[PDB]
Amino acid sequence: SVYDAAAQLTADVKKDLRDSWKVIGSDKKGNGVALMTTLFADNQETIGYFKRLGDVSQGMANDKLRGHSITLMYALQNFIDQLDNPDDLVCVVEKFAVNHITRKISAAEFGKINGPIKKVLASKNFGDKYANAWAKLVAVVQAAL
Amino acid sequence: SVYDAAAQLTADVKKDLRDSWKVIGSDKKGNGVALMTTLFADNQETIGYFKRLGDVSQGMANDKLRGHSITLMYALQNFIDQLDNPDDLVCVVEKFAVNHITRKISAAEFGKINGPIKKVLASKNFGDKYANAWAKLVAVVQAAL
Ligand code: HEM
Ligand code: HEM
Repeated sequence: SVYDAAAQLTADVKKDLRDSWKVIGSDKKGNGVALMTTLFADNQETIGYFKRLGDVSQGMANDKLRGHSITLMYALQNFIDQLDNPDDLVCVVEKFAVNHITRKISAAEFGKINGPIKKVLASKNFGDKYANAWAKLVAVVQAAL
Repeated sequence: SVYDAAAQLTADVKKDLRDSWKVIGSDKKGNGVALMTTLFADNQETIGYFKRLGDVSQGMANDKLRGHSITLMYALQNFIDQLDNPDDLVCVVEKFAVNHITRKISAAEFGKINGPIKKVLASKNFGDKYANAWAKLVAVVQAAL
């Protein structure tokens, strides 16, 4: 239930998400590409799903990957902005869930993004506390897959 | 090319885009739904394209339409944020162009959005000068369709 998952976003969790996003969201291009490259490096079995982006090993030099990465960061910006209203958070989460359902991405595979999130957060001096907060947001999307 | 279309957006145009977005973008849910509902009212022939959203006449109450509309506003937020770097604007515009090319939306059909944009801008007292500025940004997307 995406609704029960959304209920897990308590006051403390929402605060950690916002505080960490202020830093991470300030460089969408850089952190977005870092997130994607980390995903591909740590989970090579996921590269097949991104055939449309071409050679993802080119990282920032790949125009399609950069466009994709920047756009992905605005999906997260969207989620953060909807934290105040669960009804709105849910409808945007389901809209994005559809985009992945069509690509045949399961809740389990979507969850593979938690590893990269923790690593990027760590490189910015945000520990486990913050990685767990983000895992709860990711869990809302997983509930819709 | 798309680059030529973007590279042409002048300082005055970007200024008008940013000033109007400060207001329009401060209420993404309200203005996004208003944009979509206006498109369906003035161009009923486009309704068929949005069958995934269910009954679009339900407006705000339709969760799928609400989620689509809010998300649409973040694509625009993305564009506005990339105005000072044509290279980044181009790659995000091309990514979004693919989403519509797959739905068989032509450059001409995409331009139908200019009417609704003009009307919603007018509701917030932003005149022709501003509508012309947005038509120029829409033209950047049309260059990719
Ligand atoms: C923080 C989590 C994630 C976010 C916010 C996110 C966001 C996005 C966005 C905005 C798009 C573009 C949607 C479209 O235009 O159709 C997208 C595409 C895609 N995502 Fe994700 N995603 C996430 C995690 C994942 C994971 C972990 C996988 C797979 C292991 C995945 C697989 C895909 C694929 C295959 C595409 C299509 C790429 C293309 O061909 O353009 N995503 N994602
Ligand atoms: C300011 C102009 C516009 C913006 C920024 C915009 C934005 C978006 C976004 C972000 C999506 C979701 C992409 C995806 O998940 O695959 C979308 C989907 C779509 N757009 Fe647009 N769009 C615009 C104008 C139009 C116009 C004028 C038409 C048609 C006359 C159109 C037809 C569609 C269709 C059919 C979909 C698929 C909806 C669905 O089934 O989920 N768009 N648009």
